[PDB]
Amino acid sequence: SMFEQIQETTQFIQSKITLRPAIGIILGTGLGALTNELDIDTTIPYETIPHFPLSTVSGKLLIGTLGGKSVVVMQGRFHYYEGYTMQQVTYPVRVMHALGIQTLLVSNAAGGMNPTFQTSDLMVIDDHISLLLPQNPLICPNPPIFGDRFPDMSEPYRKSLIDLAFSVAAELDIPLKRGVYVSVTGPQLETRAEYRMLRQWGADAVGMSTVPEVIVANQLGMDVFGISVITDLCFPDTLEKAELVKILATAAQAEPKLTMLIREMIGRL
Amino acid sequence: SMFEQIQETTQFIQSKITLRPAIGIILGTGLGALTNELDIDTTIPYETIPHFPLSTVSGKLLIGTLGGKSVVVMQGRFHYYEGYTMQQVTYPVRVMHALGIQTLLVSNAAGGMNPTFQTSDLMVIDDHISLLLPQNPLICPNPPIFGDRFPDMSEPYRKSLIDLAFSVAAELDIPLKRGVYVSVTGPQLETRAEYRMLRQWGADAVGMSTVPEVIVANQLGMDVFGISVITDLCFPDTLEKAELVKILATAAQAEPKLTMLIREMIGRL
Amino acid sequence: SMFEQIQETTQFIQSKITLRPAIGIILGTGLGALTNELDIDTTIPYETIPHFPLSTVSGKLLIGTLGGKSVVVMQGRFHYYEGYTMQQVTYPVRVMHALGIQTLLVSNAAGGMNPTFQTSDLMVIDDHISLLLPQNPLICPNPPIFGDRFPDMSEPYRKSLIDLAFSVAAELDIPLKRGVYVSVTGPQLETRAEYRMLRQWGADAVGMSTVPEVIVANQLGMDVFGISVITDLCFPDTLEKAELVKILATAAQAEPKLTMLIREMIGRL
Ligand SMILES: Nc1ncnc2[nH]cnc12
Ligand SMILES: Nc1ncnc2[nH]cnc12
Ligand SMILES: Nc1ncnc2[nH]cnc12
Ligand SMILES: [Cl-]
Repeated sequence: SMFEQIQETTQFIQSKITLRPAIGIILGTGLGALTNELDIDTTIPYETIPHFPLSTVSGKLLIGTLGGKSVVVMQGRFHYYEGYTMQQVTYPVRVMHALGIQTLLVSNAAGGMNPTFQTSDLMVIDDHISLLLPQNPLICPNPPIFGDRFPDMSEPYRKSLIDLAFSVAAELDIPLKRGVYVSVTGPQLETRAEYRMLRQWGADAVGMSTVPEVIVANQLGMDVFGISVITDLCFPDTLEKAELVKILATAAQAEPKLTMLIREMIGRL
Repeated sequence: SMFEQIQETTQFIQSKITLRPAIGIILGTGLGALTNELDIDTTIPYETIPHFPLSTVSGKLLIGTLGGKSVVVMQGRFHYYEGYTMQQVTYPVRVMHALGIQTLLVSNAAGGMNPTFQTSDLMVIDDHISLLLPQNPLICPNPPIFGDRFPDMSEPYRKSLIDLAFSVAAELDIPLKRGVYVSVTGPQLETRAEYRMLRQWGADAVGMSTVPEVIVANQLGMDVFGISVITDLCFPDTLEKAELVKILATAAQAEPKLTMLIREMIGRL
Repeated sequence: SMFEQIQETTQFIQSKITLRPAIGIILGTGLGALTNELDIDTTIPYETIPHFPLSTVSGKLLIGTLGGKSVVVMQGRFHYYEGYTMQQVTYPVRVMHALGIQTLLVSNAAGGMNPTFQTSDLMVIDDHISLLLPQNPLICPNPPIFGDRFPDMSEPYRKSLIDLAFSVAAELDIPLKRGVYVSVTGPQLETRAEYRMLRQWGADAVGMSTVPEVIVANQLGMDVFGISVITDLCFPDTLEKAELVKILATAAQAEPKLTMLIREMIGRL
């Protein structure tokens, strides 16, 4: 079944690694610098991994040491706007679960709709809105092997990990924001009317990923921490043209702070 | 076509029954007690019915007498979160239509977002929000054999049936609420941010069913009455973990009142 | 690929035509009268066009002269509620692009939710809400041959074309409204609760088309102008039953003004 696929994937991964990570990190598009801070023990290209989706817009699974602990890092992820199903988008999370990963740190780039946000701000995700997503990764003809049929979503981002983020940030003098993330499919950016409405719904930041992974991670009983880099501002009255290159550059600008935050958080787990 | 399938299904059902019900009832998950009040003339397991979807999370069609009238009762229904298409979810409604059912009573369990609601409250559905549903049961390459191409939805829950509910409830001293139901796919429950936004949109109760059936029933010209059992409270500031067992228990608590209400309504039609 | 299909389609069209239109017009359902004002040089039934979707609820591509300029007119379009994929819905726009069309004028019928709107009003679309659409025409496994991967949507309806509309309308004494259009799938009309919520989101008019085309046109770098005929009023407190025949009749009522507006706009380009 899906269980047999996951077994095959994890068996392949276990044959390459000797570390036993209990922590996993999904790096957002344009946020690969963390891998430089990582003492890399094993590198596994996505193309070699059984049942992983082929050819992402290379993709690498890295196993090594960070903040004095064993971690697995996904460099590259699968996006719904690339034409992957939600099951493919979230397959790596199921794999991390079966590897024994208990804590998942997810980062992404997002548009800031909160008026106090500036480009390059780091925003801890304390909640999300998932209801715009057109396909749900939990819709399966059969009940789950692991977890509840109808998982509770009253705390999808674990409070202790949010508090830890803020503790570390205060200690390192990293300004840190928090708020509600809303997932859209993309790939087109949002209209002015859309930004206005999303803000009115209570969203602080909008992005094109992450939420499916967090849903699956919570259903599987993992502890999740999520963080957005604010790469562009989405104030509809003063909205200008956004450009992928500027978004990537802005993401890169914030990476040193993000890397430092994440390393020190892991160090403290 | 789909017409030929429906014929085959109804032909099979007609071969088992001798009653001529003009009233149909869809029982929500965790609300089977009504079948005890039913004088059952015929029992038809879902697994034996041509073109019905296989294996629900048994499923029975019961034909008998309730409130002095012939009725058909669906014990068990098909949910989008179980992986059925919207066409499969609503196929039983098309079948009831072709059987000659004119009045449809639909019940479900829902989360209460209206601050005056308490667990076990009965809420008459006076309107719904369907726009979060990711697939629409009316999207067909061919125009419908029965009904309008673009059906009006200014009164999806017939006023006379709502008034009747309230009349019966006052007479039996059953407290009765009313409000707007919003359908989500699930199967995960909603986040705090999601509950806040849904309430802000004007929803009173949120559930994972019913709306597709009501859309098809209205398109087919049937009279619909809908009622939710409030099984859990969804006030986002004071939200606690929900559990399937507690939701089912709460549903069961409300069933005697619901059964009494429904029997006396049917008695009065 | 999709590129080869488009080539085949355009090659077929080029073999029938001798004009070189740089302007394209998509006529909304119930708004065919513009073709009477058109000096028709070539008529191409949809059924003969390679890779066009078969059998619409005839369909014709007309090439001719209007407002002293060469134009292509789509009489008949493909709707998501008819069971076509979003790729099929927007294929004609890709074809117009490959024909060299730079300016696209799109018209439709819509329900008016702005309290100042009356039936037969013309409303220029100055922005849209696309996030209810369940499938996105840009979700492709491969990056686009033309355009950006993540197109900006800060100005999906070109300001100069909106200003031109208003200039022409003032000159011809045509009252003209403007506002935000929201796309829904249909085919059922909206409930009272839905009209209330859509208005609250900031929509002025709601319809069952157009947005997919505008997204693709903008991604392909075309200039878009959009206009709705308000065919029915959607004030939820005073909502009455809508009927397709009355909607079509109302659309027809507004056509002379719309045709005059469009001809004089094209004349001025
Ligand atoms: N404005 C935006 N909208 C959606 N996703 C984004 N990712 C980064 N910026 C974004
Ligand atoms: N809170 C809730 N959300 C969605 N569906 C439900 N069914 C019962 N309770 C529910
Ligand atoms: N009220 C309405 N809703 C959706 N689409 C429409 N097209 C015309 N009127 C409409
Ligand atoms: Cl709102």
